[PDB]
Amino acid sequence: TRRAEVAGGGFAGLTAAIALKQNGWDVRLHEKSSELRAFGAGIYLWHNGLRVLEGLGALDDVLQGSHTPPTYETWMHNKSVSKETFNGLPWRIMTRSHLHDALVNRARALGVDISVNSEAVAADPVGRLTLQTGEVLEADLIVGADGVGSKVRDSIGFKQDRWVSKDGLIRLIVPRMKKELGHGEWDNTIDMWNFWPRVQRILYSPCNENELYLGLMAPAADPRGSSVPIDLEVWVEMFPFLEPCLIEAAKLKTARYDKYETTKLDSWTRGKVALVGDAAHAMCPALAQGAGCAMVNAFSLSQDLEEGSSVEDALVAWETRIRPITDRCQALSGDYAANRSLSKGNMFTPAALEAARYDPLRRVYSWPQ
Ligand SMILES: Cc1cc2nc3c(=O)[nH]c(=O)nc-3n(C[C@H](O)[C@H](O)[C@H](O)COP(=O)(O)OP(=O)(O)OC[C@H]3O[C@@H](n4cnc5c(N)ncnc54)[C@H](O)[C@@H]3O)c2cc1C
Ligand SMILES: Cc1ncc(C(=O)O)cc1O
Repeated sequence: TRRAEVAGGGFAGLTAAIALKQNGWDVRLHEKSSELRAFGAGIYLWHNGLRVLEGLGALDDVLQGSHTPPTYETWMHNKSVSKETFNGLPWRIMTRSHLHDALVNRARALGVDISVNSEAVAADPVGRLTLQTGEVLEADLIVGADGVGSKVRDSIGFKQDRWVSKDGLIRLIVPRMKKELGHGEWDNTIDMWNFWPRVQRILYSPCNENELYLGLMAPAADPRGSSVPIDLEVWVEMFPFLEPCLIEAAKLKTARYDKYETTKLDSWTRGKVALVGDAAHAMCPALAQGAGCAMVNAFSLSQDLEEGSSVEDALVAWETRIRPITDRCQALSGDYAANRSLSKGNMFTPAALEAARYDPLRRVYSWPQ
């Protein structure tokens, strides 16, 4: 009976744990936090990620209570510039905790051993995981899913391309306030861009009949637009049609202005150690594939470990097989971000939807564009 130690309780670690447990592995997941939770307010999942949920036996709990907008619409200075539906390509919007809970309940129903207040501080390719307390654990597989700043990764030393975004955003969950919004298509995802009179953007994303996921984006150099709690006035001014929701968002005293970083490594494996999720490939959010690829990769890792080969060879086989999809997605998303391509609309092209089109279960590309 094989034993795996997963460091990190995020979407990647939870995905890895569940997939491994389903294949007969004895698995223990380590979460440094005192409780299992997810941050970031809301999240978009596509066909590729939805398929992972199916393979994990956690799709039903996710679909129930999540939302698929009639269309993905883009605005530039309040003028609708595009409405995209991706030719039937499945996608979904939900609060992060809704997705996190589905994964945690499944992990528990499976008998995955989850340890809170357990922080991994080092990993040995020979198959050993060291915790912050000094306690050393041995296993046949060590999974580094501890996000950006991954101690598992840095304890081993990987060649890393790092970049940090100077600009960030404020992500919040507020009431739909649908009736107060009056006439409109308020069930759609609406990416509201603006460069004049100021650079302010709001990604409007309904999660269900009760919750709305908002992303208020302004330059870090904007003292008003980047402030938290939100400077109500500055947002209502350029997004008056959302005052009802903005008024509610202004009451959230814990809102935060988050920046992000991207990560590209020369490799994702070392001996019996495999890096997954942000720890291995954090990317720009343009294509909304950060978690999608993380879940695909974590799930794919379990598949390669079912070939009858050594864990070491399975890991290199895993990277070689699945990595290209993430590299291209990460590269394209970076290009979109730098050129602000999404502001033009109709940018979810076949190339952009490549990762989303991938079906990890059958290991083929579906929903052609
Ligand atoms: C602004 C923004 C918007 C985004 N929108 C989307 C989207 O719409 N759709 C999408 O798919 N992706 C999106 N992403 C990307 C997505 O958030 C990430 O790819 C994903 O959540 C991270 O996966 P993870 O589980 O590896 O990381 P984490 O999310 O942080 O995994 C690590 C977890 O392990 C714990 N941990 C950390 N260190 C240790 C340690 N040393 N020992 C034990 N535990 C530890 C932490 O508590 C943490 O929760 C977005 C990213 C940004 C920045
Ligand atoms: C879902 C999503 N899409 C695009 C961005 C971006 O910052 O360009 C952020 C998102 O959460």
